[PDB]
Amino acid sequence: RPRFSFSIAAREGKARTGTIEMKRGVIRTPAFMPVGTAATGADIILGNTYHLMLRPGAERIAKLGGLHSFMGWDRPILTDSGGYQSEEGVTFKSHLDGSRHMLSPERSIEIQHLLGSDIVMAFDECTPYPATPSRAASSMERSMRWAKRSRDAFDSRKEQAENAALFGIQQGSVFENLRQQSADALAEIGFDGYAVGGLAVGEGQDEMFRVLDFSVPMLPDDKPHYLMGVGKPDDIVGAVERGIDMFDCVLPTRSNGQAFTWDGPINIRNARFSEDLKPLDSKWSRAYIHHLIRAGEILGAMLMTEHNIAFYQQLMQKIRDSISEGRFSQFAQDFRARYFA
Amino acid sequence: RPRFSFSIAAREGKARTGTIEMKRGVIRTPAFMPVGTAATGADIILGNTYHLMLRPGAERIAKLGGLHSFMGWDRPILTDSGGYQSEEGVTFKSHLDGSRHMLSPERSIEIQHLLGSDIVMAFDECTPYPATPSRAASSMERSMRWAKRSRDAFDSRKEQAENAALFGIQQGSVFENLRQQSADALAEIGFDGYAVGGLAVGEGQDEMFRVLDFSVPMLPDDKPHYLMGVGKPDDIVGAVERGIDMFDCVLPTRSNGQAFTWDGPINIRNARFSEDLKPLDSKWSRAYIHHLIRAGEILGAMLMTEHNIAFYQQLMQKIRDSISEGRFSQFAQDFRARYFA
Ligand SMILES: [Zn+2]
Ligand SMILES: [Zn+2]
Repeated sequence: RPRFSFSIAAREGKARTGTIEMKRGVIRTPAFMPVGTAATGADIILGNTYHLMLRPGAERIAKLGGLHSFMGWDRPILTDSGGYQSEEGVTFKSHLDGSRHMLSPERSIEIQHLLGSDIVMAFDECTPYPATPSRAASSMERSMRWAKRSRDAFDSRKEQAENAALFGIQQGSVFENLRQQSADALAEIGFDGYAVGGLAVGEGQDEMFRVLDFSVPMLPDDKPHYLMGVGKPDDIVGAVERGIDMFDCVLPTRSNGQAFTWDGPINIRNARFSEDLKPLDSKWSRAYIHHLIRAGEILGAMLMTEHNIAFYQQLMQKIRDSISEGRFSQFAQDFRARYFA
Repeated sequence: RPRFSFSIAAREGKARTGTIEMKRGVIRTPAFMPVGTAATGADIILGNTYHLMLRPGAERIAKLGGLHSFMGWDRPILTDSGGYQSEEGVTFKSHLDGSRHMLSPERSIEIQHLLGSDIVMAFDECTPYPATPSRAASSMERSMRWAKRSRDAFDSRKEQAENAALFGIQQGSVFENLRQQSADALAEIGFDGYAVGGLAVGEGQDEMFRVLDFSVPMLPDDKPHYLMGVGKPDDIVGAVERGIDMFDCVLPTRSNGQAFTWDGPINIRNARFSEDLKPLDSKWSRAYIHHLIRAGEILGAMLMTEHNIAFYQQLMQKIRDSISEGRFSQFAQDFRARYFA
């Protein structure tokens, strides 16, 4: 396999389905990327850089052979840049041990190099919401300067440049002109993939979709589009309808008794499930999972998490199949009707 | 298969290895019986009657099809009697909902009937330690009267009498004459198996082994011997050396970062494991499990629990094989030398 190749196999409206080929495997898109520590299907997993920086540290991970060996996962891994202050970067103190840490585009790339990830994120600034036009512009402009520094740091590390891929992150808050300037700057630098940053930060689904409507077409069509921090199943479907190819979200693993189902989210702890013999996956019964989680049994939490990860992967498979078959619009309509019934 | 048949295949000293045949499966002995809710090898699992009485209640379990259907386990299940006050039984209030509950030999047998378990424990009184001779005698005498009531209640339930088995529980604290009276009373009533009760209640290993030395030979040789509440791996080995066939213990599942290994227990949270690439099972590394548990990841707890359950089952397999091969004394010596090194 090549270091990085993205190929679009089929399209319906703005939606696309295809593959990213990398040295460690093929990623089918649209893709959901689960947190790698969530459970023992997914073509790529996430490593949480911020956490790994603090425990056990990137140098220790490298000493143990890198994240692939450490976690027992031989397929692609994506890491964030750690930033989610000055022009140089950000400084912060660790609550775990008081140790001092600085983070900059250069240090972020080096941390991700030591972790050994396959998809490396440029170091950006996620602009808070809401933001004034002036503050969104200033933040986006800094992120673009940091994207160039990330590009140069990545290219100066031969093993990384030859074996990994680098994604740039579009910013600009909710402002069309700033999103355009950001897309132009990123395309001029040149990246393997393009993330839509700065969303899922409190703006709500209608506003997020509005921003995606104009923002995704500004990115290079022939490269993957990654919507960071999204999301709920209905967010994913609507974002695919708007041209997004890749997703990450803490929700399936964070979801406390919450299970995702084709009939919407449910809280399995609710007493209405205490005698419900229907399987959670529409074959442990809802009643048994309810019992385990109400009893505080770790098995219940593990089964819930596995159910949610599996639900998300079944959702992505149905999305990919329906786009490839030219019935994604109908799938999206049927999905929403049942999920929100 | 018959309702209940115990056959001894081989012996070494007081140690025995063999099989219990029941309608739902064969149990190889010496056997370790894990808690059924601990994870998704074991020939029999435990159902915790006291917990199930309170949530969701025995009647609700029966409405859901019994414990086998509820838990997805089609092999044998053992339940305790729930008692672990008057001559009639015990009264208590539920902390979960304030509901009132009484427990008696008759009600305990009926609860275990509703749960559908295959091995039913007689309803006894576990005498606290230490106990004076008079109090141990009074408690044991009550337990023997309750054992007869348990026998009669079990026999009056046709489905239970024809398909399940009933174990009696020897009491008598640390006193040889009371242990003898208890064994005689239980054998006169007649049970399918005999438990040694009243141990692992604070007396310490030397005293427990001392009591087992005289107590186990008092039970019928041709029936299984179940040591309740035991125990650590070294407790199991020494109890097998004294004629015990069956074990239950919350330790593998309770063990918080503790892993059982052939080199003794270890606490995987200790910093000395942060860079230790040796597998936990002497193939997740100790370093990765350490990381998961220090990060609070449920995956780490699940992997620890699965490791401990597997360790216990490997221990029991080695015990069974060594008795069958006539090398159990050597195994016990080698086990202790390495476990305590
Ligand atoms: Zn499922
Ligand atoms: Zn192991």
